[PDB]
Amino acid sequence: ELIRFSISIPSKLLEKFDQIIEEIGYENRSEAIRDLIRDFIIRHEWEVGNEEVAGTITIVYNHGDVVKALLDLQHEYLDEIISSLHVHMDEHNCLEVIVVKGEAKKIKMIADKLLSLKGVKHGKLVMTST
Amino acid sequence: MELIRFSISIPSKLLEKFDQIIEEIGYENRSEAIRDLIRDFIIRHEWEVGNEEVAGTITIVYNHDEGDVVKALLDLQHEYLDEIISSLHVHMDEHNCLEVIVVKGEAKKIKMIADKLLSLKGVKHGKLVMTSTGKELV
Amino acid sequence: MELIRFSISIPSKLLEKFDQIIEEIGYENRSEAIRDLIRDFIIRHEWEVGNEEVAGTITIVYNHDEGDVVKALLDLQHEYLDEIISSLHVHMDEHNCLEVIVVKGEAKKIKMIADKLLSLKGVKHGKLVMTSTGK
Amino acid sequence: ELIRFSISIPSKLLEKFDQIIEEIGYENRSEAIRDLIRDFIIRHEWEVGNEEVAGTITIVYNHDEGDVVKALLDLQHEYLDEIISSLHVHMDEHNCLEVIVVKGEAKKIKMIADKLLSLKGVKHGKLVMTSTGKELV
Ligand SMILES: [Cl-]
Ligand SMILES: [Cl-]
Ligand SMILES: [Mg+2]
Ligand SMILES: [Mg+2]
Repeated sequence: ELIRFSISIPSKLLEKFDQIIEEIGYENRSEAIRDLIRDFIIRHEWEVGNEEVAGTITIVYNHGDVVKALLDLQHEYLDEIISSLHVHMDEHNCLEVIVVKGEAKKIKMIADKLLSLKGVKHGKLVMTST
Repeated sequence: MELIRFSISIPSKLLEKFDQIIEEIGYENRSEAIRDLIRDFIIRHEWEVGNEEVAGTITIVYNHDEGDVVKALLDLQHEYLDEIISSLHVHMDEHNCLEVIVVKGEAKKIKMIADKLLSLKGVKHGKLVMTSTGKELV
Repeated sequence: MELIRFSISIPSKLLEKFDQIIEEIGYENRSEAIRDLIRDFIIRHEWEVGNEEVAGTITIVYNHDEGDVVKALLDLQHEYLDEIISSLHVHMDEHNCLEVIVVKGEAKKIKMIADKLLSLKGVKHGKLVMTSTGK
Repeated sequence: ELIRFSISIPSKLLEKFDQIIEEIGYENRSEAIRDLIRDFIIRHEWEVGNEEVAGTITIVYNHDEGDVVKALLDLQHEYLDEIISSLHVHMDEHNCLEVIVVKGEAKKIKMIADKLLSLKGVKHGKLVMTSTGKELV
């Protein structure tokens, strides 16, 4: 069954979108958005409920105060955090990949704590139900 | 700016599962959620065609008995020697393995690395997360 | 300080260069220099005395094009995933790959795992940096 | 081609040495010291010839004491070329393990390691490297 409903997107965005998807080969906006929605579901299902999940927390930030804050938080979740990889990107940007495994609820907690940390510009999760 | 309204047709079953997740994520409504999906979609397509200078990570969770992800990676480490900065591997449990690689380079090549690694059989989940200058992270 | 005098046999070439270096560095004699070498050696291998908990790393160098050394390595690591926390793959050249394995566990088990890894064919070298946890 | 010579070593060290020698598997002192001398020569040569090397710096430390976190950031700035990446692992209440992937000139890699290791809070640590894969010291 198909459900029709309205949606409002900033004009400039809709134009780029319409252009991109016609090129790609989509028949219309709905076909293109159903695909975006299928991937979104696949990327975030892990959040529904509280099962054990594993994955990575990628974050970008720049330099000390935050670097010690990230460490201390890695100490708090000794059980869910396996290890973290730090790569010095450029001059005002550092890359941190944090490997985690545990109850989705604690992972969501660690995440919120990282993203809402002074110095952390962004953060993305690639997480899946183990 | 200017918010434009338009219709969409989506399978009910897909819409239900969608509503439940944006719910849990804390999205205001479907429009706000769909807007983000669209914006990220565009931002990645643009970095692609524009072959922008991106940095990031490629996460792969795969089946130990099925996937030969590591071998695949070691091969690529020679072609894209400049792109692949660091590789981390983790045996999570009896079935799941996690391979995360840090890449830096031109979007087209980096997307090439992702495409390959993600197509390997044995992969359960995986994604390329890249930024250009720390302004976006998709 | 009870000094014990004993003799050892070392190939001339090695000893010649050793004497040259020792002189430069500013050592007075071979005994002094060898004592230092023996001191660092004890520190690096103490963790093997007994069977307490240790943590540290196993660094190996191997040719991934040789047979299925990669699948063998991965299988052995998967088997001991309780002691293997994480691994880093560092590319050297088209054939040579350097991997560093982070581990934690009873010294005895770690020795066992390391012996296996180094025993694999395709693995050229291996080195361990270990220390007991706590103090 | 063997040269035989006499050496003077303090008694307690010799005991701990023989003790380590037995556990490890060496047949005799000569065979063990030969390996120590050879490894020493390989590291020294790489340094004076400031040759190119790849390797790792493993450091186990007390995160409640050491400034490691800081010393690393600082070093990750002056030598952002030789330092490829860093793996951090919180093992237990106290103990922290840091593994730094390095690649560059021996003298600089050596400086980086010496600075990080001579540090406070560091229980144990070592720079493990190879030039072309024929030797791992
Ligand atoms: Cl960006
Ligand atoms: Cl070498
Ligand atoms: Mg949330
Ligand atoms: Mg043995």
